[PDB]
Amino acid sequence: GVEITEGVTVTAKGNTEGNTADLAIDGDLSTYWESSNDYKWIEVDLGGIYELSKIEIFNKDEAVYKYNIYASEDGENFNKIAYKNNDNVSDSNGNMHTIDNVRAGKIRIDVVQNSNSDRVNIAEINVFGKNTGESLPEVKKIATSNFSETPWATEYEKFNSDSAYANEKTLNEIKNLVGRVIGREFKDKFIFEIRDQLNGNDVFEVSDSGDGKVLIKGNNGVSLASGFNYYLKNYCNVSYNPIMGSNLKMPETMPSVGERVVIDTPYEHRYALNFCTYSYTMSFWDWDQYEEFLDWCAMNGVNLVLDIIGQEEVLRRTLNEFGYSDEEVKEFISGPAYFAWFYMQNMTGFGGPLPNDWFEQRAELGRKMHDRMQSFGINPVLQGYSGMVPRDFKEKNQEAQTISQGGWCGFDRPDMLKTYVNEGEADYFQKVADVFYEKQKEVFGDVTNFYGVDPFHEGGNTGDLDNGKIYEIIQNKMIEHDNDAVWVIQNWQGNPSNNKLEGLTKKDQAMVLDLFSEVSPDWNRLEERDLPWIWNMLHNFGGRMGMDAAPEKLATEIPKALANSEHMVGIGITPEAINTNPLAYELLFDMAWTRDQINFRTWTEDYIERRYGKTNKEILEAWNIILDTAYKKRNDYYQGAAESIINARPGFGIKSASTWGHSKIVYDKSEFEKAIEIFAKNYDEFKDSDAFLYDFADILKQLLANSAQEYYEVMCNAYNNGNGEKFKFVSGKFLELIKLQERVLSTRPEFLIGNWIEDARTMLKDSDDWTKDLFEFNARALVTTWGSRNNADGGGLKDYSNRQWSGLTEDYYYARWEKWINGLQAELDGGAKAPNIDWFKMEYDWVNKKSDTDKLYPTEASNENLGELAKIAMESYSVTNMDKIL
Ligand SMILES: CC(=O)N[C@@H]1[C@@H](O)[C@H](O)[C@@H](CO)O[C@H]1O
Ligand SMILES: [Ca+2]
Repeated sequence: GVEITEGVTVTAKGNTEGNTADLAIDGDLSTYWESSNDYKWIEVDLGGIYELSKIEIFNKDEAVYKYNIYASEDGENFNKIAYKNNDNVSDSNGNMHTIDNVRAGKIRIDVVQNSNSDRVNIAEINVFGKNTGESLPEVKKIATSNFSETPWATEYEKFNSDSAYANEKTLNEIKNLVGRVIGREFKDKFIFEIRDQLNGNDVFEVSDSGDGKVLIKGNNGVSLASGFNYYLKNYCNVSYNPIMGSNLKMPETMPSVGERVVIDTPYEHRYALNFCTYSYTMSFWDWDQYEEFLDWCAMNGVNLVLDIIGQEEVLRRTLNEFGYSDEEVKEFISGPAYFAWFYMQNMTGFGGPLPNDWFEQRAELGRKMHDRMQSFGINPVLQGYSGMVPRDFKEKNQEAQTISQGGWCGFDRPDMLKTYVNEGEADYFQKVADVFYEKQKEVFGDVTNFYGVDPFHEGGNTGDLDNGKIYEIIQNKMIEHDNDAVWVIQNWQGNPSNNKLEGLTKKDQAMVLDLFSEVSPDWNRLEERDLPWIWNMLHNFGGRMGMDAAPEKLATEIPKALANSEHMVGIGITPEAINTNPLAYELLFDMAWTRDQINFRTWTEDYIERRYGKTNKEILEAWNIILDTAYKKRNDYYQGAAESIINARPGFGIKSASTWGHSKIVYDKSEFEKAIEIFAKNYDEFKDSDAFLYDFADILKQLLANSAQEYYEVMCNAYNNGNGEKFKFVSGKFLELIKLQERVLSTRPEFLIGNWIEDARTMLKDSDDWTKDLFEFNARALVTTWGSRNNADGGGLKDYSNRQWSGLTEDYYYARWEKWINGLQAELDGGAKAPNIDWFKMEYDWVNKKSDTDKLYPTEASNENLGELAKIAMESYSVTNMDKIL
């Protein structure tokens, strides 16, 4: 007491008809707010700041509800003050929660679960407390600096206008890179020099200084870093991969180069990054992780990188000019785990709203990246504009002409402005495009000539418009704001069509990324139309894990394409995530520095020695087995690594964990298991190499994925035959297999769900609890249900980004299999026929849990012995001994 019965108002961001937000606070138990969408929270203003003692919640029925309650005394920070997570039914008495005299002017109530419906509701909410006499402040409006006003602009222009300064900056940065990669104590062992290009091509040199130091020349920062990398790999037996295992143990004495080497590349561009990489991998990266990535990029010859960092600020400034408040902009933009599909015009809103602090922090991060990219000579690919607008754009701008784009995986696509209109009509494409390109300038300045945009990506609608004309006008608009503009276009599943592409009047100022060149190349159509294009290895889909690579194709098809083309302007990587199969990515970028086919087998032999720091005949034998099995050339169509049955929704006839995935293992499982045996035999000798431990975990989890598929078959067979005792035994072994898998996965920091989640929760500084919880939602949802019900199920996205991760395996994958198996067992045992399980309901329950109230996942890997774990797998849990195991 006392109850707050005067002056209290409420908002919501969605409701079903009739069931408006104000109905949560009208004193009437028979009327309710109800949610219409993925915003399932209301915000209550109390008409002043009160020290709260009690909050009372009534629901419309007797379902089981779960919810989190947040309070704010400053109007900005919403911190968690109470929650319901127990399985108690709601009833006519309501739920009463004690707060401990927390000051609050506003309250948020996020109802994350209703056992009866996808929709949530609040019939009534009563707030009790003592008036402080005070009122909330305003919220000051979102304010960001203009680039030209920042120290970043001064530095960018100085580098541009002063050669001596630029060279000193670059050379010093490359020295800083050496210190970060191998240690500060190695900086003075290298001398770096700028030189010119070799016959119009990027080039490096490595040689002896004459006094025991290493002289490295390069035409720019990336050539220099590539020379450093060449030295480490070829002379020091050192291998740098900050994401997927390194060997950084330097020799006692700096090895001599001997004969000087001069190495060039025939490719103008070496490209990195899918839009998807920004979501499946990079969602919650800090500057430390970005810096590491750029160092790896430069060392691997990368000079062209997709860049969407801080684009939310560009969009904010743009839409502010066409009748959108900052709050409406926040509702349009997705959450931090979904920018890939927001910028590809596939989805809106889901995962948001982003916090007010987001905009300045990301614009700063983007500026910081561009400074480092300038130093190295890496070209970012910024954004183009093709007509993307919110669905309410016409409501706010009545003369605008738009085309509804329909749905993508159950998400509402944003609208698209008609690229051209009739005489007499207002041309808002021209209006918004002009503003977009000018706002992008204001935020980041003139940092690139490369701009990426992709209308009609995985659907949409061209309406009444001419396809060729659409692409003509988009390109023309782009060139208008930058005369040297190059429109970077994705080639995905035969789109854009030839005659979209024939619409480009300036062929030399487009560049097409052939997205999937190592499995489904589609550059012939581009070469035929004199379109500059890049050969890309996609390789990774959704961050899904498993032993999978196409080394032979990379070693052969790339120089073959160069020899058989005139418009191949680069090679690159387009992975949906960067988390898997390091061999593939290293070989890909090595292929930039040759015009000839190489031997993928002897390449691998050299690769593993520098990756582990040592090699022997047996380790070589194990890797040849991998080359003969999991990494063997194939000629079919497939999307990513063969999926683990452990990660699939339980069921009969399972052929995949994800809708567009596959579970078929196209190589002999028992042959592959020999690699694990050899690794186990050599464990104690190689255990001081982290990259060896990484690879051992990779192949062993693959062994267990492979054998689980066989055990799953047997157990389904035992069901179908009515054999209760056999099903119990085989399903028991199947569950024990998953438990062993969890132990294997626990050995790697990169396989911990706790790191993914903690990164999300800590990615900004001075976040409130609201933002941390919402970002955790983004992290949990992306790797499981992806979206809500209509996206996971009807939309086909369920388990699209499934991960063979610790914590996730035990609490999510294992839990699903356990439930289904008890159900079948209960039936076999003279039971209750087994229920249909509403899988999404169970999955989302896990999605919505919070690290500070439910269960905190560890950020620390285990000490388990992979050699000993391999032994158990071979003995108990393998295809090889499966007949003796049963
Ligand atoms: C759900 C998902 O990630 N879909 C991606 C899509 O966003 C991307 O444009 C494309 C090409 O890389 O491939 C799909 O697999
Ligand atoms: Ca009511």
